[PDB]
Amino acid sequence: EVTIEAVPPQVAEDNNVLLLVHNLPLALGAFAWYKGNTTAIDKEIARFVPNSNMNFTGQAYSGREIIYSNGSLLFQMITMKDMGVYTLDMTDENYRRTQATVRFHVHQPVTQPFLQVTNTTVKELDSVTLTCLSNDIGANIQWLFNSQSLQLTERMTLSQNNSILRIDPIKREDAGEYQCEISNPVSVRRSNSIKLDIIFDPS
Ligand SMILES: *[C@@H]1O[C@H](CO)[C@@H](O[C@@H]2O[C@H](CO)[C@@H](O[C@@H]3O[C@H](CO)[C@@H](O)[C@H](O)[C@@H]3O)[C@H](O)[C@H]2NC(C)=O)[C@H](O)[C@H]1NC(C)=O
Ligand SMILES: *[C@@H]1O[C@H](CO)[C@@H](O)[C@H](O)[C@H]1NC(C)=O
Ligand SMILES: *[C@@H]1O[C@H](CO)[C@@H](O)[C@H](O)[C@H]1NC(C)=O
Ligand SMILES: *[C@H]1O[C@H](CO)[C@@H](O)[C@H](O)[C@H]1NC(C)=O
Repeated sequence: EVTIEAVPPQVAEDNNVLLLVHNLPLALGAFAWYKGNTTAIDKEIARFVPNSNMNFTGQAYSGREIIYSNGSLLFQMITMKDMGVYTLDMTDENYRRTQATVRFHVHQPVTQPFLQVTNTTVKELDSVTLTCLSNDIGANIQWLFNSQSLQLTERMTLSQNNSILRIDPIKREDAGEYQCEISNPVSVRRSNSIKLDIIFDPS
């Protein structure tokens, strides 16, 4: 049947996207590409017609959009505002089918963070608290230890959406360099490399 995929699904700001239309049934009278599920002329961006090949547009922006004979739509410079679901409708008088559910996501390229730790020098069974400073909201922070995934365990505690990380009680094992990392869908940027070394109080 009708399959509509968006390449790339998960788009990036000031980057392009295509509204793929797989197996688009028998050569209809024409197709229509709408925004937002509203099967209303209120939002018609494009209507291509088989039987007499021709491009007529609707009351839709068309500042950067294109419909195709395979019945598909590329979308240039998408923006947070362009985010959301889109719908295509097709018709051949005998029948008009809508079934064009297709949503994708836009993304703000990430920025570099920066840890802040108070006292690289700490005692066994004391506290530490890496905090991954970032100004970007819509986060996926990840904590790295010695350039690999911090296993995250019982004596650790982290909140404010993975921002603040607090290890306690600390133990020599923690003798290493910690780094915080921000994700978006894979448009990432790692933090500095606060090294933390340990001294223990008793002997
Ligand atoms: C519907 O018609 C459009 C015609 O443009 C088809 O979209 C186009 O599909 C190809 C897919 O490969 C895109 O080219 C790709 O380009 C990248 C970079 O050049 C390359 O790495 C890939 O190997 C590939 O060649 C093309 O950009 C894309 N969109 C546009 C706007 O041209 C679509 O495939 C057609 N539907 C079907 C079912 O074929
Ligand atoms: C309709 O076809 C023209 C060329 O005839 C093309 O340049 C234009 O982008 C198409 N309209 C849309 C909304 O894609
Ligand atoms: C780190 O903590 C120890 C506690 O023994 C203290 O002596 C030292 O002054 C602290 N360093 C800073 C920069 O606060
Ligand atoms: C959009 O409105 C329709 C009503 O026809 C509703 O059934 C549908 O759940 C809404 N959006 C999606 C993605 O289904």
